[PDB]
Amino acid sequence: MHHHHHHMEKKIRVAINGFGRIGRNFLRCWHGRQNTLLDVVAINDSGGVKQASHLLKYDSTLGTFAADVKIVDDSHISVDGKQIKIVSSRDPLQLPWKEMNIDLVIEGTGVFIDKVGAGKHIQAGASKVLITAPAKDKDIPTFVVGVNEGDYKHEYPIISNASCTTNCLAPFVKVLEQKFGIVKGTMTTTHSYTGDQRLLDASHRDLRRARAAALNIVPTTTGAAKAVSLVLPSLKGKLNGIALRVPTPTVSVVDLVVQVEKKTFAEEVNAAFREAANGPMKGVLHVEDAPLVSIDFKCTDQSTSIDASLTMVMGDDMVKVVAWYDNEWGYSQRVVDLAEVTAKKWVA
Amino acid sequence: KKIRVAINGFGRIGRNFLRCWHGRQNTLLDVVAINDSGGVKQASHLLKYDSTLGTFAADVKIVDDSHISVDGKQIKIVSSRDPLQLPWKEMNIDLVIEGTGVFIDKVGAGKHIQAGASKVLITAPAKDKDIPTFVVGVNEGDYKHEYPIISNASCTTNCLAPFVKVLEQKFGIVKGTMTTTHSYTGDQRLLDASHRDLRRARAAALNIVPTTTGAAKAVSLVLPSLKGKLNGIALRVPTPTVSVVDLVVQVEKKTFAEEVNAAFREAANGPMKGVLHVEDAPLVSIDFKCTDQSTSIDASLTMVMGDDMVKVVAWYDNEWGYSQRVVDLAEVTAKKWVA
Amino acid sequence: MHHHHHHMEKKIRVAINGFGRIGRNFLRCWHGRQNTLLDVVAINDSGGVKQASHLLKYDSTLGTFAADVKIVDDSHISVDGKQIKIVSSRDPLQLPWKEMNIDLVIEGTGVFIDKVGAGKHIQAGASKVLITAPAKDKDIPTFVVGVNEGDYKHEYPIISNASCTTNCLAPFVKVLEQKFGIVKGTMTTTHSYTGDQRLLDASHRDLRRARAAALNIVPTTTGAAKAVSLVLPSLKGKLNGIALRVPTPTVSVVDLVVQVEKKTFAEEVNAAFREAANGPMKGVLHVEDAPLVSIDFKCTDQSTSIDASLTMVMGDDMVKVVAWYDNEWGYSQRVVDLAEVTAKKWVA
Amino acid sequence: KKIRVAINGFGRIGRNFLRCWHGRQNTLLDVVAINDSGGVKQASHLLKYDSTLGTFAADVKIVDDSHISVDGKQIKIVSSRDPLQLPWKEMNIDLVIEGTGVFIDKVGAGKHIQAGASKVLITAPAKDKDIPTFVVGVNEGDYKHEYPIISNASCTTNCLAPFVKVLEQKFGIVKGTMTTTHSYTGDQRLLDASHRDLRRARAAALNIVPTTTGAAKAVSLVLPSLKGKLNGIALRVPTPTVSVVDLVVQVEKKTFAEEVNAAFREAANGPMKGVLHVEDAPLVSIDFKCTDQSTSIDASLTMVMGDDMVKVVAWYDNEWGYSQRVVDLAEVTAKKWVA
Ligand SMILES: NC(=O)C1=CN([C@@H]2O[C@H](COP(=O)(O)OP(=O)(O)OC[C@H]3O[C@@H](n4cnc5c(N)ncnc54)[C@H](OP(=O)(O)O)[C@@H]3O)[C@@H](O)[C@H]2O)C=CC1
Ligand SMILES: NC(=O)C1=CN([C@@H]2O[C@H](COP(=O)(O)OP(=O)(O)OC[C@H]3O[C@@H](n4cnc5c(N)ncnc54)[C@H](OP(=O)(O)O)[C@@H]3O)[C@@H](O)[C@H]2O)C=CC1
Ligand SMILES: NC(=O)C1=CN([C@@H]2O[C@H](COP(=O)(O)OP(=O)(O)OC[C@H]3O[C@@H](n4cnc5c(N)ncnc54)[C@H](OP(=O)(O)O)[C@@H]3O)[C@@H](O)[C@H]2O)C=CC1
Ligand SMILES: NC(=O)C1=CN([C@@H]2O[C@H](COP(=O)(O)OP(=O)(O)OC[C@H]3O[C@@H](n4cnc5c(N)ncnc54)[C@H](OP(=O)(O)O)[C@@H]3O)[C@@H](O)[C@H]2O)C=CC1
Repeated sequence: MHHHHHHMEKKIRVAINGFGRIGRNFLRCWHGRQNTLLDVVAINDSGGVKQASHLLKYDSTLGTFAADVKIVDDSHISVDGKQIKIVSSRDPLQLPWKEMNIDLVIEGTGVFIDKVGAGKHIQAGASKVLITAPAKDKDIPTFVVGVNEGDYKHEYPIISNASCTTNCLAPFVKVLEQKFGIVKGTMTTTHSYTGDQRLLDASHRDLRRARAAALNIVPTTTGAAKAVSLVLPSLKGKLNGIALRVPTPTVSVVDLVVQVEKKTFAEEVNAAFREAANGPMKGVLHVEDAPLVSIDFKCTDQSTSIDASLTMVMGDDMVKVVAWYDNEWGYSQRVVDLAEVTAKKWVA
Repeated sequence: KKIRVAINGFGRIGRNFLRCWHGRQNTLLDVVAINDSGGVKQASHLLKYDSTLGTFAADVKIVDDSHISVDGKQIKIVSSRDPLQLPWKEMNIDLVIEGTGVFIDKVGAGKHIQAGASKVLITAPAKDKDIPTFVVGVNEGDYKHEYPIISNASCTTNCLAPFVKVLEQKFGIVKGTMTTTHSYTGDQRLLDASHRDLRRARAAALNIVPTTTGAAKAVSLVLPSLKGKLNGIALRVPTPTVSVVDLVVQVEKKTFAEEVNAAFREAANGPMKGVLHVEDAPLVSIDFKCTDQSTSIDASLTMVMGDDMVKVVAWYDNEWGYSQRVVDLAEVTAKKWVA
Repeated sequence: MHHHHHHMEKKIRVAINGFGRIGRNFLRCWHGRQNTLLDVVAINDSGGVKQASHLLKYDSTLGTFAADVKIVDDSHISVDGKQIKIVSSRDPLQLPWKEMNIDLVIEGTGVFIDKVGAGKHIQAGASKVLITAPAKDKDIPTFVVGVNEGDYKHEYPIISNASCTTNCLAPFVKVLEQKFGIVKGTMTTTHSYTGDQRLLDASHRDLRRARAAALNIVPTTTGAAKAVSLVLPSLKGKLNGIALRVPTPTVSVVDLVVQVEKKTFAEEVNAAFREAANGPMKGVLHVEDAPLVSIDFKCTDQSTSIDASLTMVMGDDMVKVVAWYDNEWGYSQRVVDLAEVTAKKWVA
Repeated sequence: KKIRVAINGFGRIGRNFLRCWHGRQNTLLDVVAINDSGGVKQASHLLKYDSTLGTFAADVKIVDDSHISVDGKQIKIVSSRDPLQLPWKEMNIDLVIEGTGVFIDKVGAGKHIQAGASKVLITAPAKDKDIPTFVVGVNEGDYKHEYPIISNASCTTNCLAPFVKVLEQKFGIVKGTMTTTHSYTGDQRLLDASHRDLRRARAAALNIVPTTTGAAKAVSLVLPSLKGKLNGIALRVPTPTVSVVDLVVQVEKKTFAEEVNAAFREAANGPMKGVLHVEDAPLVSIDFKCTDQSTSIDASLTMVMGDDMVKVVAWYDNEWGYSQRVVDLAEVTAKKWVA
């Protein structure tokens, strides 16, 4: 009944450093949101407007972008008329983030993942950096939306959104820990290949990731099960696992085997997941009842799809859970989500 | 002294079996007949040329309308969908290798004996429970000549049972679960199409495809102390051969990875030599193609959590390694042959 | 200025026999049309409502159907509330087409492709059969939309929509013949694998199609270049070719080399194609100027996409043209189109 | 009598070259040095284990921090991105096999001679026109010891030139076009990523990928009568090795398929024995893996339209068959070695 303006949440100015699989999935995820607090104003692409526009528009995994993608001039593209600056520097110290008034950098290079490296963006003028990967520094806080994003504070200048596998695992591990308690467990992710692997046998520090990715099942170490304890500290020292990279281009599946404290059975485990999916983890955790295969989970927005018919309990307290995740697109929706959290908590 | 063998079902396992047999230094098996509905043209061609085994180095020829020859040795080719119609009495067949995936129960496999064979070796789990099952390196000393129909189990049970036997002896298994990440097989569809299993209906080279497995339960057929202790699942993936078992077990004796691996090495160097291998190099699936062992423990992947949760990862060539076990089990029947 | 009703074009009652790749692509193509003269009332699926609904909804090539797919009862599914009968007979003589008042059968089995076999549907009660494949009988008329569908007559009870490759070739061959004249030519299609090939080396009358399809380049004979003369009779005896099946699941590309009568150059050839694309072959023939790869042509509605930068002319009169086609989806749009022609010409 | 060889670039061609050389009965080549930036660990491992060639049967060992051994024969491993820094004077290197794809022009390849080598053989088309190009079976009799830098052309030109030589001799080529349906190579990306060529940027195992080829024009370097007569394109497809050339030519002499094939058989049985093969069996790409010839005409695919339009389809293992030609051309330099 009073004289007032309308509430304005402020949009933060975002730059994407590294316009790779995750950088380009992030842009399409953002562009498809009905409402956003993010204004993407800059992209660092070594190939300039030609490469940025082409690889944004045409995608072997996602299909052709329905949006109108145009080259505006020699340093701008537009997406449905919204212009975005293209910069091209390998050294973040050289990026114009002070001049462009950048609030948040999405670090999707896989290169600047510790405080010194990501901090170069802040030295260059940005206020905050969100690393799309596990941090290389123990003191960089890590967040998984659906698990611990309420512990985010505006006063963290550098943050990590963890790995795709940790974003799959941690929501349903949180449910297991809440309902049944975890003693210890192991995980194997059967994971699509990524650009870190080689197309044909070739140079790599990892002699297994050196091997032809579309021809092989390729074991590789993973920090993702240990990393769950960065977001669920009660799980410190309780989980470990491995990865098997296989000849698919996206979608992965986690197989977790945990010993729980409370004796249970498969229907009760699934009921705990369904309760979470319908409530506090809606949009992050899904329980799938149809008999599907990996490609059915392409471009799904949730972090975790429990394959309900595969849930198994052995000897009362050994619980096996199988969960699908689109390691590109679902993970990128979580990057958008965590960037939106930083916008919501931005301090005046 | 040698026994006369017919192969029924000249598919992936039937053809791997012939090439495995042909490469043996010494054998008590005389392969004399192959039932292939494509006749000499198809049998000769797919024996010689193989997308995963490569070209057979033997000279493969079409002799006449019902014989091929392999390095000069003639094999009769027959073509009947009905085993009752096969000439096994005429040809004095001792042993039928059942590689069709169809005649896997006691009535079905028994048709070969009705047609005149003496014994049938099913290259698969049997459907009914009174057909004895054997895994070479685990319980083949329990085979008896009086068994007219026997099973060599599945590829996954042949990989699992040898190293589960070691774990049970050394540490004691309380319970466990397994996943096999498994190459696609001919039961799955190339593009989405009719299948009684709606996941196996889906394009095999495009997908990770979950499917049931009987292999964790089947271990208890050859290792009775494992009754009720294991369960698991398969994930079929877009590779054409070589598979990998990931087993997680709770054990009685608290342990650590090096000690688990040491138990496997003792077995690989002794009583399971040739069946169980421990691999120390950092390899990938294709490196285990055409390996003769049933199981290759990937040593650097062994993990122990909380003292008594043991994770073991083991590779197996589900075509070639399994078919070497089929040859081995058939050789056992020859050694114990009486009548 | 007079008392009148509105014009009513009649919808023909359609049954799909063989709910395979082409049968299911046909249903989705039809369902996505803004306006149609086709009412799909029956599907013959050996697996009943469970298999028909599941494989309609979930598709490894097309992705998940956005439409609401439900099992209504033991012999009906619904798509966005529209109910469709599921029948399951291997012998078309046994299908209930008289009882269901079927106008047109889409024959997508690959089995009933000559007059006796397709004619079993007419004996069963249908009025017309459209074979989604080359006919096995020389006297069954063949049509390619964009080429000769004006020669269709209601009085043909059995018709063929030719093969996917002939639907790619014939529109742009028609342009070449019109503008430059064809002396003779050869073609190779580099073609996705199909369900006729084997997953691992296994039984087949064709010893090359016996071989593992996702591991190999697989030569196979093709009638598709000769078949162009069924729709363009001036080309009788002038074309032949081969197929190479490769490890992709859909989209194919035709490489045609023709000797022409009129001396020409690449830009002039492409200009003839662009004139056709913009005019009489709009929606059937497309000229693509971007540097794309096979998966960019997935789910494209045209029959033919000329890769303009690959057009080459050697020695004045040897013309090489490269054209992309989605052998499942584009072909199925042409099946819908040819069925719509039969509806338009239906005689009162 | 033997010449001392260094391999610069231990990639697919560098490693195929070593295995091809090692399998020769007789050789005038002594491979003494390999430049691999991953050192002995990487060079030994990727030489032993290979996703398309399979495991090397030779004993491969790490001797010390700068030597491996292959069946006991030691090879020095060096690691410099800059050829000027390589120890070729110290090691008395005669011939460098340039397998990097980088030092393919006269300045770049010349750095190995500046560093002390006498001769460089580029395993690729050269970038500038005064580097002589040779295809074994076509023009290697034109090689001269006085040429310090030579090219062995591309895999596609090695497949094309031998049978184009036969067509030109027997029928006369007026003009023609070619497409190669070619396995992916390491220049392409695994998933969509940066590339100067926006089609080679795209996921290689998911796509048919058009790309330019110099091979049809390059035939005129080794066969001057072909100047200006051919053009063509490549389609990269999701297979890891083996490729196929489809050539369509207008010829002078009217002919028919059996006569074209007969010309190829005459050449395969005579002056191109070992380089050109004519295949009569109905095979697929994997059957031509690890074949030693440069070209396998698929006889049943030869087609003649309108009397003078000839279509020929020829298979080639773009890794192994090409590397056997690299070995052959290096052996020619050894036979003609003076100083
Ligand atoms: N793919 C996945 O499934 C997931 C990946 N991640 C993580 O996301 C990050 C990126 O992975 P992904 O997108 O797959 O890899 P890509 O290789 O596709 O993307 C990496 C991008 O960074 C660019 N880049 C590299 N170095 C620099 C530099 N110095 N300056 C500017 N741009 C640079 C590359 O371009 P150029 O070619 O110009 O170097 C490329 O565009 C990694 O940390 C990865 O671990 C996280 C979750 C899931
Ligand atoms: N592939 C693997 O990894 C393993 C498979 N197995 C088991 O081995 C068996 C065969 O498997 P695989 O070789 O992969 O399958 P394939 O489909 O390759 O071989 C099956 C063979 O049986 C033939 N066949 C089918 N029905 C009949 C019949 N009525 N009379 C005669 N021949 C017939 C088929 O020929 P046609 O085309 O003429 O029907 C084909 O040659 C199955 O039981 C399978 O579970 C066991 C371990 C591993
Ligand atoms: N795929 C392609 O790219 C193109 C294919 N075509 C043509 O379309 C036709 C179908 O090809 P495609 O869809 O790929 O093959 P599919 O194998 O996917 O579909 C064949 C369908 O017919 C069913 N079927 C077979 N026999 C019978 C029968 N007696 N009664 C009822 N249903 C039956 C099969 O089901 P079941 O498993 O129950 O037998 C299956 O659903 C073929 O003629 C093909 O040449 C044309 C253009 C392009
Ligand atoms: N593969 C094929 O089918 C054929 C390829 N070729 C030609 O052969 C050459 C190599 O091709 P391929 O073997 O496929 O490619 P690879 O990428 O497999 O091998 C290239 C090798 O060169 C090394 N290398 C690159 N730069 C340097 C450098 N500055 N100093 C030292 N080593 C270096 C790479 O190691 P690092 O990772 O350390 O850079 C890698 O080992 C190219 O010219 C190609 O066109 C010819 C015929 C056929």
